[PDB]
Amino acid sequence: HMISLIAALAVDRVIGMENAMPWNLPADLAWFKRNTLNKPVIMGRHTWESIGRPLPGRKNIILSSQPGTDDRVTWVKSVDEAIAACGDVPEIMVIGGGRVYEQFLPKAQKLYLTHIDAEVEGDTHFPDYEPDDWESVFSEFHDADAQNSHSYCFEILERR
Ligand SMILES: NC(=O)c1ccc[n+]([C@@H]2O[C@H](COP(=O)([O-])OP(=O)(O)OC[C@H]3O[C@@H](n4cnc5c(N)ncnc54)[C@H](OP(=O)(O)O)[C@@H]3O)[C@@H](O)[C@H]2O)c1
Ligand SMILES: Nc1nc(=O)c2nc(CNc3ccc(C(=O)N[C@@H](CCC(=O)O)C(=O)O)cc3)cnc2[nH]1
Repeated sequence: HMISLIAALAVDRVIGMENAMPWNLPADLAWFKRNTLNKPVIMGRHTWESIGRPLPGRKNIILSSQPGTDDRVTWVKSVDEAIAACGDVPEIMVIGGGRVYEQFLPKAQKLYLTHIDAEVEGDTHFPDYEPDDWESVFSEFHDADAQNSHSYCFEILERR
């Protein structure tokens, strides 16, 4: 009934390098937690492998073209199967990675983005979300501090 993408972006909207995350910002991941819990989460098979354990309290739906390899989650073969597998919920969280984010952006009505002031070379990037289609409805800047080496910004965008 409603799809959101939730993603932490560095410069160039880098989200993934060597299939990891080199921007140790704990308030950046504590932001993922306030926004994803009790909502179903959709992710691609690579993002599933990097969490290594379902997100608790939540239907975990993992897109892959091949049979599943973990009974603790729900395996689906298409974007529409992934959505249906989430049930009748007010909001579905799409949590990556690159390929899954791109497929779900046209279906999304909300984006929850952390922008981190960090240079990381990056093979994988968040999809280009046109400003004409998205409106910033929340935005809070934070300088680097004791826990965060990087300056960062939590943002919430709603589809126009
Ligand atoms: N910073 C962030 O916000 C964020 C979010 C998550 C992860 N990441 C990074 O993003 C990268 C991962 O993204 P990725 O693109 O590498 O892999 P992914 O998007 O996590 O999932 C890729 C895999 O999902 C499956 N898949 C996706 N769409 C499908 C579809 N429509 N039908 C069937 N199967 C489908 C395929 O698995 P098969 O090959 O089995 O078909 C595909 O190989 C990593 O670098 C990760 O660290 C960052
Ligand atoms: N805002 C935001 N920040 C992120 O770091 C992020 N990461 C992903 C995909 N990658 C990951 C990697 C690790 C964990 C993770 O370990 N989180 C656990 C514990 C809570 C925490 O560590 O913050 C979880 O319960 O989801 C989640 C997503 C998707 N959306 C995001 N969104």
